[PDB]
Amino acid sequence: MAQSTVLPMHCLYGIFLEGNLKIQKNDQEGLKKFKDNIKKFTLELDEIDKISPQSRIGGAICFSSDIWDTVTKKISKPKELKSVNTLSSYMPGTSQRDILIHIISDRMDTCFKLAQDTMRNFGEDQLDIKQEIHGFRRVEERDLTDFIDGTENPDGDELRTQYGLVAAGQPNEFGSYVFTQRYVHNLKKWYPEPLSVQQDTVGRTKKDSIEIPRDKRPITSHVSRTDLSENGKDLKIVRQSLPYGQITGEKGLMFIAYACSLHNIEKQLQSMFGQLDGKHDLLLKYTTPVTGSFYFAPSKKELLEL
Amino acid sequence: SMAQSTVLPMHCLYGIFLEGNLKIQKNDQEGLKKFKDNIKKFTLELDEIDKISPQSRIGGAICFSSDIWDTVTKKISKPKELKSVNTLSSYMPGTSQRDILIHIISDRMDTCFKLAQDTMRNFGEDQLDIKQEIHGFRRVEERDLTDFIDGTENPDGDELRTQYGLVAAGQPNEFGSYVFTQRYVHNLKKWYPEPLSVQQDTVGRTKKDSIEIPRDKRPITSHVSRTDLSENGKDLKIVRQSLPYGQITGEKGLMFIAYACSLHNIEKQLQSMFGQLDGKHDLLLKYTTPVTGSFYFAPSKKELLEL
Ligand code: HEM
Ligand code: HEM
Ligand code: NA
Ligand code: NA
Ligand code: NA
Repeated sequence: MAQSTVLPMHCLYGIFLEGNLKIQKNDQEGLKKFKDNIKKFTLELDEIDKISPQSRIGGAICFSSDIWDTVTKKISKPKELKSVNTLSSYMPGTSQRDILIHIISDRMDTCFKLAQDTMRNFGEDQLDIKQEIHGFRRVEERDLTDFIDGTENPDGDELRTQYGLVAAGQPNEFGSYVFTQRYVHNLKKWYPEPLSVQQDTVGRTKKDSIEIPRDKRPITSHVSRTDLSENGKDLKIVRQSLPYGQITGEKGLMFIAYACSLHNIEKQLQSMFGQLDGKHDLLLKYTTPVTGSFYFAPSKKELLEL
Repeated sequence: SMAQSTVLPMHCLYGIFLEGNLKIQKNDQEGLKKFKDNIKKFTLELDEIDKISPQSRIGGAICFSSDIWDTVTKKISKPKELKSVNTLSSYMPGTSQRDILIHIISDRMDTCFKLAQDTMRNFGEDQLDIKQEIHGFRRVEERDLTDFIDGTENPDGDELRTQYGLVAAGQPNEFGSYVFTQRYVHNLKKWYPEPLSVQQDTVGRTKKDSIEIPRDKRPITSHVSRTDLSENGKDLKIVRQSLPYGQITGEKGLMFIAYACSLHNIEKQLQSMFGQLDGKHDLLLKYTTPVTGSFYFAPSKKELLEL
C-alpha cells in the first residue's frame, strides 16, 4: 500500500533527484500531463521489478508543503508537513524544494534507467532539478567515517511500518514524512583522531558497532543525540542514507529518513543542532549539511488520486 | 607471463578512472622508493579483493606516459611507440596528456570504490596530483548514452584479446598494453530529436539490435566506417573498456578507453575519425566532444613490479 522505498532494506544504490515544479497552479492541462508522468513512474517500477527481480527496485515521488495545493485539490495536506526552511535559524544548509524522486536498487543500471526514463518523461518543461546525487553502499555498509551506518535502523516490515508509515486509519495512512540532507565530510580532520575520540563521537565501537553504554559516552555523542524518547515512547525513524562523492573531491553522506511523524525527525534535528540544550552533536565537528528538505511521500493510492 | 588485469576480462559493470601527474622529482630516490611501495600495495590489494569478493571480478592497472617513463624507471626500456597525445593537438581537440592512469574495474561499485579509495590514500596528495576522477557505470543492454549498444565488435575471448590487446610474447615489454583515454561530453539535446535514419547513418549499425548497416548503404563517415580499419590485409582491432558516466540532469557522456598491442592501431583510428586520413570527420563528432585525452603504457605485471 506504501510506495516502495520505506520498507525494503540494504539497497546498494540510490539516486536522489530534488527540484521545483514549473507547472503553475491553474494550468490544468500541464497538471494532467504531470499526473500522467506520475502514473508512468509507478508502471515502470512494476515493469523493472518483473524483468529484474534481482534489482529489488524501489521508488517514491514526494511533495513539499509549499507545492501540495498546486498538485492536488482532493487529498488533504498532511498535518505535520512544513518547509524545512523554518529551521534555518539554527540548522545550516536548508534548501526546501518542491519535489523529491528517490529510487533504490541493488544494480546501478536499473537505478539509472528508471531515474533517466522518469526525468525524460517529466522533462525540463515540468521539473527544474536542483540536486542529483548518485549514492552507493560501501563495503560493510560503512559511512565514509568508516563506522557502520544502520545498526539500530528498525528491522522488518512490522517495525518499519510502525515507525516509517502513517498509521492505518489516520489521514494519509501509509504515506511517510521524508527528510533529505546532503552532508559534506571533512575527512582530513576525522582520520587523525584517535579511535577513542572517534568512538566517543559516534557512541558505538568502530569495528563491530557495539553500543557504548550511555553513562560512558558523552551526551553529545551522535547516538546520545538521536536515541530519543517522549512519554516513554521511542522516536524511531527509518533511514535510507548512502555515501556519495569523489575520492579526490567532495564526498559525504546523502542522508534520508522516512517517518510516521515528522516530529520524530525534527526532535532529533533540534537535539543535534543545539536547540534543546545548547550543545551540538560531536559529529558536526567533522561534517557539514549543505542541502535540506522536508517532503511527504503519499501512499500508492493517494499518489495516483492526486 | 601475466598482464595487468583490465585488458582481458569483459563486461565489467563499474569502472573508476584516475588520471593525474606525478609530484615526485627524478632525483628524489626516497620518494620514488615510496611510490614503488604503493604500486606493490595496489597489486597486493587487487589480489586480496579478488580472494574476498570473487563475484566482483575485480581488475586494475597502473599506466605511465612517455614523459614520465624515465622518472619512474632506469631499468625497463621505454615502449618503442609511446609518445604524448598532445602531439595530436593540431587536429584532435581536448588533448590533456597526464603522467599516470589508474583504471579499476568491478562488477560491484563497493569493491571498485574500496580499491580506488585505498589506493589514493596510500599514494596521497604529495605523490599524485589527480586531474580527473570518473565513475563509469554500465547501462541496461550495454548501451552508450546515444542508446546504441556499445561493444558489439569488441574482440571476444582471451586468445583474440591477447592478440589485439597485449604486446606479443618475445617482444620488448611483452604482455604490456598501449592505452588511450578520452572523455567525451555528449550533446543529447541535439541527438535525441534526430530521426532514426540519421542516428543509424551516424553510427553505422541499427539501434535496436546493433546489426551492421551494409557498407554500400552507409556513409563512409559513419562511425563504424571510420574505425573498422585494416592494413596489408590485417585488421587494426583494439580492446575497448569504455563506460558511460555523468548526470542525467547535467554533463554526461562516454569515458572512452582502449587497450592495444600497438599504439598505431589506436592512432590510425584517431587519424580516421578526426580528418587526417581523407579530410573527412566521423559523423558522431557532430553530437559529442572529446574534452580530455592521454596516451599511456600499462606494463606487464612483472615489469610493473620491477620498475
Ligand atoms: C553526517 C551525517 C551522519 C552520519 C555520518 C551518521 C552516522 C551514524 C552512525 C555511524 C550511526 C550508528 C549506527 C546506527 O545505529 O545506524 C548512526 C545512528 C543514528 N543516526 Fe546518524 N548519521 C548522520 C546524520 C544523522 C541525522 C541527520 C539523523 C537524524 C535526522 C540521524 C539519525 C540517526 C539515528 C536515529 C540513529 C540511531 C540511534 C539509535 O537509536 O541508536 N543521523 N548515525
Ligand atoms: C563518443 C564516443 C564514442 C561512442 C559513443 C562510440 C560508440 C560506438 C558504437 C555504438 C559502436 C558500435 C558497436 C560496437 O561494435 O562496439 C562503436 C564501435 C567502435 N568504436 Fe566507437 N564510440 C566512440 C568513440 C570511439 C573512439 C574514440 C574509438 C577509437 C579510438 C572507437 C573505436 C571503435 C571501434 C574500433 C569500434 C568497432 C568497429 C568495428 O570493427 O566494427 N570509438 N563505437
Ligand atoms: Na549495473
Ligand atoms: Na554492486
Ligand atoms: Na564521474
